[PDB]
Amino acid sequence: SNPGGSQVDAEGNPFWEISDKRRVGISQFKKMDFINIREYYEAGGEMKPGKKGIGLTVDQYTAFLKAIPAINAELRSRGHDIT
Amino acid sequence: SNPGGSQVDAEGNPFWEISDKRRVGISQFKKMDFINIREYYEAGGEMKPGKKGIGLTVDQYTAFLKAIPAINAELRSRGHDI
Amino acid sequence: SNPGGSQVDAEGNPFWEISDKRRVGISQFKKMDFINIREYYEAGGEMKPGKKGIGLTVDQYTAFLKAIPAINAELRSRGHDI
Amino acid sequence: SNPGGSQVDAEGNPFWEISDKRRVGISQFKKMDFINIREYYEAGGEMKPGKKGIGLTVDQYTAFLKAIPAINAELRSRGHDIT
DNA sequence: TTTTTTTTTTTT
DNA sequence: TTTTTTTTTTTT
Repeated sequence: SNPGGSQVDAEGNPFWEISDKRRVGISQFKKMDFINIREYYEAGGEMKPGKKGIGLTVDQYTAFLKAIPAINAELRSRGHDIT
Repeated sequence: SNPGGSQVDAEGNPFWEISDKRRVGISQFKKMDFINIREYYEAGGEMKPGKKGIGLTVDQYTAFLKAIPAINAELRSRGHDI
Repeated sequence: SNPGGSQVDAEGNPFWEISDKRRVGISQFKKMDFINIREYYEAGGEMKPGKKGIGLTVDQYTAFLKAIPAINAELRSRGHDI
Repeated sequence: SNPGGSQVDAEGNPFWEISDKRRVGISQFKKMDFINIREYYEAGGEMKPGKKGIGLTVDQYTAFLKAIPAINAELRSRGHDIT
């Protein structure tokens, strides 16, 4: 357990796992923050970012948050349990 | 404005804009639902799904849902307003 | 008979029957051509692609072409007429 | 080199490679011969047949041979060099 | 739970 | 070369 904190990748950046091979993480690049949702692969004893994924600006991410309730309603309509 | 609503493409699939050319959409492939967050591009007067993006299974989407408070908290720590 | 010809499905894609419910077809996916050798099944009065089968890239198909004489020779050795 | 012969899998059956992970091979099962075109995977120091693939009867295979000239013409029409 | 590969591999 | 996963994994 580790309440409050998180995992950190080899670049020093926090990430949360969404599958065994997929991460959401926050990275700073050219002085802006990006919310990266990406596939990772293992090579040379290290986990590296793969080419399948996307990096959202904070505004893009904020717009994504705004859509979540509607997205959830659609998924439930299709028979999934979203809470 | 259209709060709580959505858009639908010609394929009948729902989507929500998160930027000028980026969408998060839901569609069915191999009888599974996928939540795609993806860049779109123009071609022949049509917007088409591009190479940059990712398609989440429902389980992966819900895992992402669980991480949101911690993501939000980190962003606020880096000085953004969520 | 239709020697040298083919069939076409509603999608506009060519195919050749190799049994009552098996086909080898050609179609485009991700802007590549695939040669699928695959079992088909009925649904709503339509024949649909099933789970059993395989889709070869063109390179894989040509590799298979190269193996044919050796495959044929083995089958003849097992008593079949090719 | 090995002119005349072939590779043989752990079950004693001849096979020819069509990609790094895909084989065509001939197997006898319930006293009939099958031409198997299949994905293989590595597990426990052995290559095993995967679930993506298909096993043709000799008649099915023979019917496939009959289609080859037309298949080739179609591929060339789509810009590929088949010889 | 009935189609479609391999190689390479972040960030508006 | 502009969408869609993971787990398990032969043979009419």
